[PDB]
Amino acid sequence: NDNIELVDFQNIMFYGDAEVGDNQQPFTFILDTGSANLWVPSVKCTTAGCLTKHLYDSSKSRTYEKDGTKVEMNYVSGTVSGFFSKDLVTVGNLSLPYKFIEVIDTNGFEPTYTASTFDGILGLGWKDLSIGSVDPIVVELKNQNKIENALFTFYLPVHDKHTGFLTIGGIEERFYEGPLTYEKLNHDLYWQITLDAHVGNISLEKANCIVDSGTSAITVPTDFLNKMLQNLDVIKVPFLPFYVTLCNNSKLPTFEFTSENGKYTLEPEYYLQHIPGLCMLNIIGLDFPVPTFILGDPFMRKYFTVFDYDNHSVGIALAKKNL
Amino acid sequence: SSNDNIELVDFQNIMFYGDAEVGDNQQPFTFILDTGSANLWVPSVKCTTAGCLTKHLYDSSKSRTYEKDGTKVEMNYVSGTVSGFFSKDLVTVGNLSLPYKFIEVIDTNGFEPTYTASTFDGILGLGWKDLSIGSVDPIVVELKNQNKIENALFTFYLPVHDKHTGFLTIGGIEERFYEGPLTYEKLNHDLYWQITLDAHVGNISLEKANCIVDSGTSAITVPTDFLNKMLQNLDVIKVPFLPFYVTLCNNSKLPTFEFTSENGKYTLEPEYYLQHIEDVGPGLCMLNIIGLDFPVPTFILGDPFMRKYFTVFDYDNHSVGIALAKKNL
Amino acid sequence: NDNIELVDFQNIMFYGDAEVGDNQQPFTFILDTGSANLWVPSVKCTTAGCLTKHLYDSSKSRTYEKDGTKVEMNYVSGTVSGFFSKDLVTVGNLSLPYKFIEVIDTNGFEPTYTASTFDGILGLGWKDLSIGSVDPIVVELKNQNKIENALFTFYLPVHDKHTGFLTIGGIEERFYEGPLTYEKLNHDLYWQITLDAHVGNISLEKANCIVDSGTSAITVPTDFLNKMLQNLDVIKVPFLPFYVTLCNNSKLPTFEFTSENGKYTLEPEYYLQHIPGLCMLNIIGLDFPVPTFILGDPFMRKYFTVFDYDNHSVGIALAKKNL
Amino acid sequence: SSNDNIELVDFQNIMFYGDAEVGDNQQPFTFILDTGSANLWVPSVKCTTAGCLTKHLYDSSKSRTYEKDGTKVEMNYVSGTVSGFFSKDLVTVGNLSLPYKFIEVIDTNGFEPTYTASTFDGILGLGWKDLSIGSVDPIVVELKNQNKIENALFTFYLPVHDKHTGFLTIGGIEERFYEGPLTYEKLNHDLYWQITLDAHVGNISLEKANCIVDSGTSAITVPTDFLNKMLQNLDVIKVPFLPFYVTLCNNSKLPTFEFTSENGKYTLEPEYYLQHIEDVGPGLCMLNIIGLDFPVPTFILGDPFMRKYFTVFDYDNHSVGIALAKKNL
Ligand SMILES: CCCN(CCC)C(=O)c1cc(C(=O)N[C@@H](Cc2ccccc2)[C@H](O)CNC(C)(C)c2cccc(OC)c2)cc(N2CCCCS2(=O)=O)c1
Ligand SMILES: CCCN(CCC)C(=O)c1cc(C(=O)N[C@@H](Cc2ccccc2)[C@H](O)CNC(C)(C)c2cccc(OC)c2)cc(N2CCCCS2(=O)=O)c1
Ligand SMILES: CCCN(CCC)C(=O)c1cc(C(=O)N[C@@H](Cc2ccccc2)[C@H](O)CNC(C)(C)c2cccc(OC)c2)cc(N2CCCCS2(=O)=O)c1
Ligand SMILES: CCCN(CCC)C(=O)c1cc(C(=O)N[C@@H](Cc2ccccc2)[C@H](O)CNC(C)(C)c2cccc(OC)c2)cc(N2CCCCS2(=O)=O)c1
Repeated sequence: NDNIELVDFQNIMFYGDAEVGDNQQPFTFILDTGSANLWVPSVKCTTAGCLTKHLYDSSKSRTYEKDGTKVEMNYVSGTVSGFFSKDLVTVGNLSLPYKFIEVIDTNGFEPTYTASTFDGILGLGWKDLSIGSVDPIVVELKNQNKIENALFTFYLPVHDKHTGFLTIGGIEERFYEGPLTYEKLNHDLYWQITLDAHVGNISLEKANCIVDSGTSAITVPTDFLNKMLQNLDVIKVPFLPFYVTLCNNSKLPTFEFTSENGKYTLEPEYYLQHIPGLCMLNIIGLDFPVPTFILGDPFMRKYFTVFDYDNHSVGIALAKKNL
Repeated sequence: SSNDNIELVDFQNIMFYGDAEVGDNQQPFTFILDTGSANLWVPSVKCTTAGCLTKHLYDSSKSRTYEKDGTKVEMNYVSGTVSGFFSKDLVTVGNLSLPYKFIEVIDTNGFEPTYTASTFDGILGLGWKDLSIGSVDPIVVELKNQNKIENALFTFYLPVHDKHTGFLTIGGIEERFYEGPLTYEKLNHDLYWQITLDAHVGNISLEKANCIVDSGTSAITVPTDFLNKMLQNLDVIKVPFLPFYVTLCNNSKLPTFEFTSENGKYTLEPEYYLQHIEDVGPGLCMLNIIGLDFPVPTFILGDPFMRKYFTVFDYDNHSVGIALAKKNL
Repeated sequence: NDNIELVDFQNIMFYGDAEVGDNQQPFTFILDTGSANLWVPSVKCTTAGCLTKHLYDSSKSRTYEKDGTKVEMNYVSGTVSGFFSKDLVTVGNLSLPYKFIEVIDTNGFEPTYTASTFDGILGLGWKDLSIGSVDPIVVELKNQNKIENALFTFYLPVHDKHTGFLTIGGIEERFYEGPLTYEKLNHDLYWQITLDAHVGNISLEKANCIVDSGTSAITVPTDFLNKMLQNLDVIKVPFLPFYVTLCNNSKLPTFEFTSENGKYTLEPEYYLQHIPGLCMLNIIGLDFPVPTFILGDPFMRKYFTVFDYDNHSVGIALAKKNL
Repeated sequence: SSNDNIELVDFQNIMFYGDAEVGDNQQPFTFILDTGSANLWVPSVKCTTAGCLTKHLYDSSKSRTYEKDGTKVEMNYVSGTVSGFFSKDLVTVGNLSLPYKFIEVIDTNGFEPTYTASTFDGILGLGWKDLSIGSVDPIVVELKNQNKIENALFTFYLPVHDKHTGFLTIGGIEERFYEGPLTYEKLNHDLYWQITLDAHVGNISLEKANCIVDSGTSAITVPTDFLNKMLQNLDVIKVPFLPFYVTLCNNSKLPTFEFTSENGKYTLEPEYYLQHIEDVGPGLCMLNIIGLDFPVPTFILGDPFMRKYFTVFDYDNHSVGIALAKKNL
């Protein structure tokens, strides 16, 4: 299959490379199941941040198709803006002409953008999540008969153990062990499924759970989070929504998430980030109209995940500890 | 059959507020009345922040109908975040009252300087249930479910600075507040008060746009490409680094928005979307229009539209009615 | 003597009232020995922040003298700008015509300004510290023969025990006990004196020590601070220059400051701010070209202080625990 | 008697840099050479930040002349903060070298986005000892104390975009770099390179102003009242909310600064203080002038002044010499 290497950056985040243009101009991406647009910064971007990145030049590519529709993308960390373009996009060994955003202004995305090592973002969500009604890249590959199955998988890197892969088009056995259970999407928007959630006696039945590679935390309803952390020797840190603890804290809880078909757990080792024997919890309280858990990178580090557009499902199995 | 009229007070021809009460001792608060959200909150007497010191505060200990809940909750708005916990008590809007679940806010430090600088105490959402944190049935729906009104509908007649005052009306439609036809547009989703309209600014067209009627926003938002095209050669200027557009207040070349359905036509002339900014420049105006892109191309028809048009929000028929607001009450 | 009451605000800060104009328009001030200008917001200020404050109107005062020179004041927390004016300023029972800054713009001082309960700042430093070469108010009172001694004293409030006072013109016995030792200023700029500083075996000889009522911390050279906190069970909090600990931490150190004439100590109880049994340290690391300690509110809470312009000195004694 | 000339490279006719080395293996770095500060720092190989990944880094383990110190220190600049610790090693500036104390920087996250977006690795201060953190004797003073040069002085001949390159010179004055008289102004304090001059812009006068010559600032700063008066009726506009002033690049009504002492006269015409901002507007310029008030009324004579005037910084005679820079080297 088409494997894109996922490269750990100092155990903080992971990135993958892909190319744009028939001259294959190289970019580093966040590979984000929580979004659904592809963007790269343009040679026509002149902001401070752009001068530090790899840039796209439409003039150097023969397969460029103009669109020019203005567009702005909004993220938690800020906004980028520019215009739609179309060109050849190569992800590992596969390429296809594809619509994307050429970014001209990054000043509303700072300091994040200058302070990070990615050039752009490559969304892997569903069509209805995208600005511009862009068919997802994996769907388009399948439509243009370049892969048989419109699915992709994540096997995340683990610092100083092993690298990761985004695989497009088939499921490799080498990445997981135990049973692979598929959970049906509750909406074709995010990769969002319905699970019962428990920590000890704290529970939330039929929680909406979003599998988001673009987020390095588990997000939890604020009342659930408040209940789960009391009497634990975790310290809320003032002026910020973060929590610290002793790395060796034996009181720390395990999330359990269950469907009729599978049971998934996330122990403290997957959500603790070492920072003097002290660790931050990669868990954040967030309320939405549908009580939701965002199962970000800490969950995906434990569990290999399969994202299947043909079956409208997320497949979850234990990731193999080594490759 | 008995309309409940809540008077609306203008603020700097920009925003409007209305008052309602919480508790069986009718503790008074000034609210943003917001069709763009679906929670009610008030600041608590347990809120110690500097901002809360300037506000009317809710004291549950003074109300015999208070029912503790205590579920923690944090509300996220564009202007910031407030957090607290759920409570239940009598909520009074004009002459109608009911036991209702709301958020008692204890921290407002993530909502400054907005909150201290504003004259409201809280927000009262008037959207649909699926927009609410905590799955709270909207007040007007709950009033109808409790048999306190016949029709689950409300209307907005917005105040106009120096001209007339405004009303929120629950339970029926006052003919005195509109002229010309009243046309109803079916909701495309029961979430925002969101309808489907074709949008045109002369030359530039966007068919089947999603249009959200949002009383809690003082602007019109438009897709960024549509905005860029509409301003092309207009004697308007983008202030550098900022999302804002300025022009002489006397500019005679500004466009009219036109929105159409199969049943109706609605226009918004420059006079409804210009904001005087004399502080910045003699004869200068800000275009109160912001570009914003969503997965479905969307216009947010905020206060500027609602100051022109009387609006009817009908939960039983899942629709929005639109009619020219009476220029003199 | 002229006593201005110092009113505790939720054990976070203290403020005092004074008036401007012959109609005595009332303001709440930060009373700041670390600065040397008086400003108030003007009725001509139209920014968001000003609408929430008490404002000055020159038109309503018969003793107003125009100046109109533009000026901007810069603080750590941001900037305010406006223009010089002259009018009657009343501090307790004394008034005098005095030059001050009318503030027209507060947008560079936000969110601090809107989020606080003061209207303006009343500086109590030396002439060379002031923008505009303004003679300090206490010096001017003495020059215009309204007090005999150009000195003032601080006795700070203690939450839920007792209120505070700024006294102008004489030293009240009721405020202190033990010996009052005067330390000569090393420069007529800040109220800055030379002390040897020790924590355990960590020392800095002839440190510059600035007595600053406008600051709620002790600031310490960064290397001294790093040495003093190691092996203490204090947790540096990520992304911010703050430290937390258990309120009952018995390992916490005591600052000692010595001159040839006096010895001053500051125990953990004076620098711990309660915030779940957890306390923040009111201590911040800061390096200057002259190795400096800023003895802010935590020091002034323990020690009554006398600021004497005639003798160029700071007098320090134990503050009485109750009034 | 042997001048040490370090070549200076221009950046966007805005800033300039020069290279020097640290370690007895001459590890190379690009520096801001800053008469407005008095510390040398370089980023360490132990710096793991994203910004440091783009820079030349200092590896003490590769230098035989490295001497550990390890005193922690944090430097505060207007653009932010860097922190690390003191170290001592061979520092090489052109052909002169000496063992010298400097800061090895381990964290630059409080100095972003400035630092990653810039092409420098570190800063090399050229002010007086009392301006330094840690009481470090300035490099040029230390060179003279070690008998490596005869005169503790240095000069700046700034590069000019598309015209000529620049030099920092240590130890003597090159006649080729200036024309017209060279006039020396006595320092008013041994801290910045600060001199006393009368300032005039036609009508507007400020006597005995403190003038700081500051190579590390790309602007001229002026007292805010003086700035407000000088711009009065000029066809210049303040961009709203911002501290910035714009004008047509062709404006023929812009003023000349004049500074005078009893011995000399120095002027700065519009062409030295305008910055083209074509990105914002065709034919548009930014006035590279900022208002700033200090306890003594002060002008900071940054790069724009130094691009016009050759400057001599003399530690032995406590003075600054000023002469028109040669327009063609
Ligand atoms: C060590 C790396 C840290 N980065 C922070 C970078 C600013 C993150 O892990 C991160 C990335 C994102 C993010 O927007 N991710 C989107 C992808 C992305 C990544 C970097 C820059 C821009 C955008 C992703 O598309 C968001 N997915 C959805 C929409 C599901 C999401 C996630 C979390 C909260 C949401 O609503 C507020 C929405 C969000 C977070 N947050 C959750 C935990 C702390 C609060 S937060 O900032 O809202 C964190
Ligand atoms: C009310 C009068 C003054 N305020 C300024 C507030 C700082 C506004 O006009 C205002 C209120 C809101 C708001 O969130 N409104 C929500 C209600 C509200 C009002 C005041 C304070 C907090 C909250 C309202 O519920 C938002 N409705 C939805 C969710 C439909 C909305 C509107 C606009 C943009 C959205 O998403 C990007 C979402 C948003 C704006 N903006 C429009 C103009 C610039 C972009 S913006 O910041 O997003 C403006
Ligand atoms: C709970 C109240 C917290 N407030 C923060 C309000 C922003 C303070 O205690 C405070 C007030 C000031 C301040 O500027 N004080 C000046 C007076 C003032 C007070 C409020 C608003 C504006 C101005 C005072 O004039 C500063 N004195 C000097 C110049 C000696 C000073 C003190 C500390 C650090 C300095 O250099 C960076 C300089 C400075 C601090 N800081 C020291 C500890 C944390 C870092 S800091 O922000 O630089 C803290
Ligand atoms: C070098 C080319 C680009 N940089 C932009 C940096 C973000 C500048 O032109 C620059 C560098 C500095 C700076 O701190 N310069 C110090 C050296 C430096 C240079 C780059 C990065 C960090 C540090 C220099 O040592 C400052 N000298 C003194 C202390 C005399 C100074 C200058 C100006 C204002 C001061 O106090 C308010 C103090 C200051 C400025 N400003 C002038 C224009 C707007 C106001 S400002 O922000 O204060 C500009």
